[PDB]
Amino acid sequence: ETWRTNFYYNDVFTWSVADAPGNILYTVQHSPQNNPFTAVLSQMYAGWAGGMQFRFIVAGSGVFGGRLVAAVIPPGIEIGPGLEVRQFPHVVIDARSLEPVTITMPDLRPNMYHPTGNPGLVPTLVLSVYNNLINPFGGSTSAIQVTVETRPSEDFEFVMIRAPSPADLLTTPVLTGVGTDNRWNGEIVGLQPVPGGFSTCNRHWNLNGSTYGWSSPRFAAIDHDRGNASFPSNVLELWYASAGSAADNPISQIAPDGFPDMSFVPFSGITIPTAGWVGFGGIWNSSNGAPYVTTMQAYELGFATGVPSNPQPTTTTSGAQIVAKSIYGVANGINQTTAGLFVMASGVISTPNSSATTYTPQPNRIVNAPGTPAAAPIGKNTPIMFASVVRRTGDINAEAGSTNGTQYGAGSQPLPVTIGLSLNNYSSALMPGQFFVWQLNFASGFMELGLSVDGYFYAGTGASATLIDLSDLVDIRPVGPRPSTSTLVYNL
Amino acid sequence: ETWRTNFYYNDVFTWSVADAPGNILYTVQHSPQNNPFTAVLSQMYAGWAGGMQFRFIVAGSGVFGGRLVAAVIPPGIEIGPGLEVRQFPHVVIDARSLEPVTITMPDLRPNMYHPTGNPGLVPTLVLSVYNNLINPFGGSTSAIQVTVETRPSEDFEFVMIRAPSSKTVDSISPADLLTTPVLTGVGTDNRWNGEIVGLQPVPGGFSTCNRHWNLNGSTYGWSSPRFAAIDHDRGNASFPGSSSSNVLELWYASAGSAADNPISQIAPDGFPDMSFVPFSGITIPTAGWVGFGGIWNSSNGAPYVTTMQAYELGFATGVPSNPQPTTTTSGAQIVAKSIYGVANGINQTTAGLFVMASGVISTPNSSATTYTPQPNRIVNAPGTPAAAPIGKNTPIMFASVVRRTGDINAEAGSTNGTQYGAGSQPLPVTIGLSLNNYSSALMPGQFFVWQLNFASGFMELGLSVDGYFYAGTGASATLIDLSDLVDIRPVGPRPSTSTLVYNL
Amino acid sequence: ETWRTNFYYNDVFTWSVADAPGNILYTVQHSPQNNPFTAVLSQMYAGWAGGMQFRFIVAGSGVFGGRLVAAVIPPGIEIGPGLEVRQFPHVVIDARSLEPVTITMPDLRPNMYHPTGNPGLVPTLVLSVYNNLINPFGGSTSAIQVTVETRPSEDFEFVMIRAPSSKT
Amino acid sequence: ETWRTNFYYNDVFTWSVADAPGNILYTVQHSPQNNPFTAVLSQMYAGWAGGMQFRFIVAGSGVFGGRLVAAVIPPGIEIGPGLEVRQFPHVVIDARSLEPVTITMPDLRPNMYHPTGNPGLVPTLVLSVYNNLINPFGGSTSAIQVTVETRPSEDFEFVMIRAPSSKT
Repeated sequence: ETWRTNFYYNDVFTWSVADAPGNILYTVQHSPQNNPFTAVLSQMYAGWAGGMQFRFIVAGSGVFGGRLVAAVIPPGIEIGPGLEVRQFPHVVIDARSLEPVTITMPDLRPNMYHPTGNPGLVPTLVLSVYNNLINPFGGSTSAIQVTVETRPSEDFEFVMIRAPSPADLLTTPVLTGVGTDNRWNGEIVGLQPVPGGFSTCNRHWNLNGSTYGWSSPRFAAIDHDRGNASFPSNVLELWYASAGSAADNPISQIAPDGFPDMSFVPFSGITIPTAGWVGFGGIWNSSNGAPYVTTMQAYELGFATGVPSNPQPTTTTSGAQIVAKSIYGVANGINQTTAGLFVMASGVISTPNSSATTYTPQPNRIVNAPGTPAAAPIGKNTPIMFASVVRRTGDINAEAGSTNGTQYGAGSQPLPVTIGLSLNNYSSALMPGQFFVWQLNFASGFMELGLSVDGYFYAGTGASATLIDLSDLVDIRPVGPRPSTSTLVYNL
Repeated sequence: ETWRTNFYYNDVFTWSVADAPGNILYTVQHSPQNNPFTAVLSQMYAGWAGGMQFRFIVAGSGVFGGRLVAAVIPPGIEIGPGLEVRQFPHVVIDARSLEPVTITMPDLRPNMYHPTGNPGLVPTLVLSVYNNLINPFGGSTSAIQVTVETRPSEDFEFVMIRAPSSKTVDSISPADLLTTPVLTGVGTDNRWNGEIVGLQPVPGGFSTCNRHWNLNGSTYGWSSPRFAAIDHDRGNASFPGSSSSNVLELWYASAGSAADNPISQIAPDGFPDMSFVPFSGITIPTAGWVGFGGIWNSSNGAPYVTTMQAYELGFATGVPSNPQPTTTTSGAQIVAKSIYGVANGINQTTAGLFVMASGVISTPNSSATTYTPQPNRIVNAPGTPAAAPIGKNTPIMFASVVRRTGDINAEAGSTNGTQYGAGSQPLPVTIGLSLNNYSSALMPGQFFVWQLNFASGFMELGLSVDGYFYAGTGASATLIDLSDLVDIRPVGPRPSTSTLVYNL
Repeated sequence: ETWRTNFYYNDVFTWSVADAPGNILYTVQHSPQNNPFTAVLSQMYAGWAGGMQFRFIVAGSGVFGGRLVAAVIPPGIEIGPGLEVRQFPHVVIDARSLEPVTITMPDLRPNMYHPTGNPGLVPTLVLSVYNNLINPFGGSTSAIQVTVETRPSEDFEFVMIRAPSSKT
Repeated sequence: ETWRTNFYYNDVFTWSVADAPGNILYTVQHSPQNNPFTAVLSQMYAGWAGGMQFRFIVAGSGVFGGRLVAAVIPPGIEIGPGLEVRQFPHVVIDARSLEPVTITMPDLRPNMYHPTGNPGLVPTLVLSVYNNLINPFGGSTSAIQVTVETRPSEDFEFVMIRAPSSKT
């Protein structure tokens, strides 16, 4: 048969210069899922038996040195850091070898066949360092790749016949111009590294399908019906309420669904706040649901403390207050003890003049509930945050590449990724301490993008801060779960 | 190999006492999709050849009478009602037989092997009546079942190996476009941007062009599949009266002036396709598209801060004289005019418009209203193909819950009422149709059918080649809920003249 | 040995006209307690291995119609309503058959032998409706009986002798 | 014959450090135009059948690292950016290999022979980046050239003869 006479690609792993001798680089249990074709045949069979052959190909060069060791471990032996692989019957893999080196994994079992449901006890293959990699020329190259291919052995067979992963979340449409961020609902057109770090809870799901925010994966109008509205022909109507009182929201009670999580910016008199979340709406009467036809205006929202007399920006939801104020004079003011609020969920940015500013929100402006994990740089990897263009009140005509500058809005995750995360559970597809890596194919280069357990995305930009343009993207290919301590490739 | 020695279940068909001699009951084309195991092996190969055996099992009794005929038809012969099956080499199946009857279908082909994507010319198996079934004892039993089992022949083989994830030529099919999350509460319609909560059949028929793509990668509208700002710079804005205080701003411009819109010049991107509802004075318009916004200066981009109000948008004609609703894009005027008093009026010959795309419906009071828009309110460009009922199948619109101005707190189930919107397609389906091309997936006159499984019962949903969705509701016009939906299973192409299944 | 050359009665079940296609009528796991004679000898042995042959007799008549399907399920597969018995290698039993239809149940096992106390993983035999029973004449009859018989295979044997009064 | 026992130059393509893994660097359809001598004899014949052998020479050096993968695609399968070349039966070409690497492309066809006018369905050969190229020394050198040579297989032959002045 043709499907058992040639080798086929199975997996690829990275060998670094910083790996001390005795470290394990690659491990795999005996199973039919290690071959593209037997993994397809396993649907129509209930058991299997026999060995498998592996072949390693080193994509090194003629100037490197160092060796690996590969051995097969019988069942019933614990695998851990203190494993003397150099004592088991093994083979030596050189860093600068040309011809591929093969090891054969016999099927050591106590039973007669392995059912596809519960395999039982099976051997294991381990690749560990024999002598660490060296590079006499120094430089910026410090890692090489190794590829693994498999082929069923002569005695492999299937016995009884029966009736017949987070890789799909990120696809080319998500980043080519169709997907949108989760904070401003705009086309994603860039990636913005954040060396300092940040944190986010609103509309940000992890891989356990649980979020610490107060919003749902959609953009819908904000509705709150118990608040204080007062004003001091043209006046600035002001609305505020106590945080942690929105009982009508089933997901969480800190704030109404869709409330922006930016710190409120104080402003009074003839002035325009800078870097503020602006939405269109007004006040309505809670008695009968009728809207007050004079307070339709461009209101600005946020989080603040000491609202009635001494407003002050804040970054914690514990004992805070929510503020909604109009940026321009309203037609007629209203003083009601109990009132409702209604504003569109897709915001814009406020700016006193027509010149653009830096991207928003800056890392210090995010308001998060207590108990949220933080995204901090690890190794050479840097967290990034997706940037999109957003209209500004200073100039509405400027949309992209205008001579007056460009305003970029930023979000933690693309919307489809968040929707997928909140729809299902991926806790079993990744263990802590490692990333899930995608590869991006540019017009004249490439780079890798990695997702952690908490839901943040990481890139190997290091101590840089320049925005990365996405107008040259072609397609995205999944790579697989890789350790979080390895530098991601950045070739641009 | 064990998988090629035993028979396995393929299909079942019914034989009725009302079938006249010469009728055809069951036809299948030679293909590896006729066996449970070759249908799986074909995923990892590129060609096949050889014959296949068929075994027929009759679930009858010893009291009935009658016979069938089975024959294999060579390639190149037209199949139809007037086919002399009994003159081809054939076998006879008895209605009261015990042992299964087996017929072998050899591989008659002009080539050497069949590529899996495109089989080419292949033979066909036809079942017909030889003598009509009879029931001497009478009674309520007037039909019997027949089951078909298949087994590969001794010469069957696959020839060429390929990657399991590879795709053959013309292998595209929109099976994955519609999926359970889309109609469970994640997807939204392409008119009101609210989650889908109902289906509203339209016996009258309708047409839609804005934000609506067919299965050929083209649309006749002016909006891209996305909600964003509605932007336009060249337009006239003026208000009546002398003292500008709590006055109504009105903005109008000639259609076909959206030069900066690349997809089309008919209207600014994202403009609704709703006919204008003229009104003046204190009167509040009924069933209109209302979006927040204002007016911005065309000289520097700064906005006139005093013009911010809840505006209403629509198509009309004769704007200066008197608004007149129209449903024709050619020779019309795009006009937006505020419904509430603005802080201070503005009089410019040239002025801009900036309105959000997430709109609401204006009502005079807290009373609810029928689903909007009505089929006579859609503004559509010339040349837009229409949707009309075919047989018992009727087009549908997707129903979502949408905010209304009269009561902006009534969401669902409220005693005040419940307002419903209507959309031609779910948004994910629109995006999927926009990205790719599905022209080589259906012949003109076929419906790709999805089967929806509710909590108690199931129905089927069909999709035409123009993007319209059809269902066989007959003459009913009631909304149907989806809070009971569980899963959706694809079915495949079907003739458009077959009535859809509505098992409720 | 005469005790392994003839079929003997095991159990009987009812097939009714109200059973739709796909419902399961009779299931049994591989065990020595499916034969009246093997159950006695199981007292003096500690393990067993081998197959068993099943024979089905239908107490029908010439006026009924309908068919059942019988198949053997390999170990490790869940048994329940969502099982396609019709896609496993099977045989067909007709409602008016005269000569009994026999299916052989091989011993699919991962171990050498099954201990008498805890057998471990064993195959299962399943009957299901393949076409629902019908009665053209109607009347007062709505169901028929089906009788099951077993016989040890040629390879069935007991492995190790143990004290008759011992406890597992 | 001398024209079917030696390799002759056909084409050349460039492999650079900016090529991501999975990128396709060279595609060619099976035709007699891929060899200098089958092209000239193609005038006086009407149809052909048989395979063709390809040989790749890498003009690299012992300092570079990286590998290419070549495979033959059956007819009727779409070629595009999302093609898993590494799952087809393939050969690997090294960036610092010295001896040339040869892969034989068989004539996979559904018909008897390929007419010279309309060849119909034919196989395709694809080179893809299997591990990206790396230069430890750095500097300006960022690409190497690969030369491709062809030779008719043993079963290559022309079937029907026609006047050289005819048009298809």
